[PDB]
Amino acid sequence: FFACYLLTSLSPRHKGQTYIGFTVNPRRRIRQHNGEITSGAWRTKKKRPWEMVLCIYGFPTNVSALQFEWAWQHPRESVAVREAAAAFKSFSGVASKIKLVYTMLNLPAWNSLNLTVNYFSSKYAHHGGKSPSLPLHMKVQVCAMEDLQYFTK
Ligand SMILES: [Ca+2]
Repeated sequence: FFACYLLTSLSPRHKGQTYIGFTVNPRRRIRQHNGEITSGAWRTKKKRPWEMVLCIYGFPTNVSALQFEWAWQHPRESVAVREAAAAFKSFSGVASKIKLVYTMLNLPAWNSLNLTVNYFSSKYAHHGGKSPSLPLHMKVQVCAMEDLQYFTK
């Protein structure tokens, strides 16, 4: 199981700030960012509580997921993403990070992969409706953390 994920902060001092990362265990990872586990969350610990908005999984290797993570975090450096990124009005906030990742899922670098977009709450799924449609073999679902965890094993 190799995933990239998106958080958003519910801290009033950082409200709406996002975090993008790579993980093999989303439940462990959100617990780390929120301090329920005391590892893995230097700096992000200060912006609690975080919500995990979504993750994308199905990458065939850790390396394939890490290539996607790096481009999502650095769309202006990525060869694959930069032309699409040159047309974006904003890179800030959940709405922009989701529009960007749906754009990425349509690029040749990733659009042949058998990927799933997992929203952890219906709260965020409408952003996908305002983003470019995904390649038709990809899956979009709303699945809470407690249910997806069994599929990560
Ligand atoms: Ca690692």
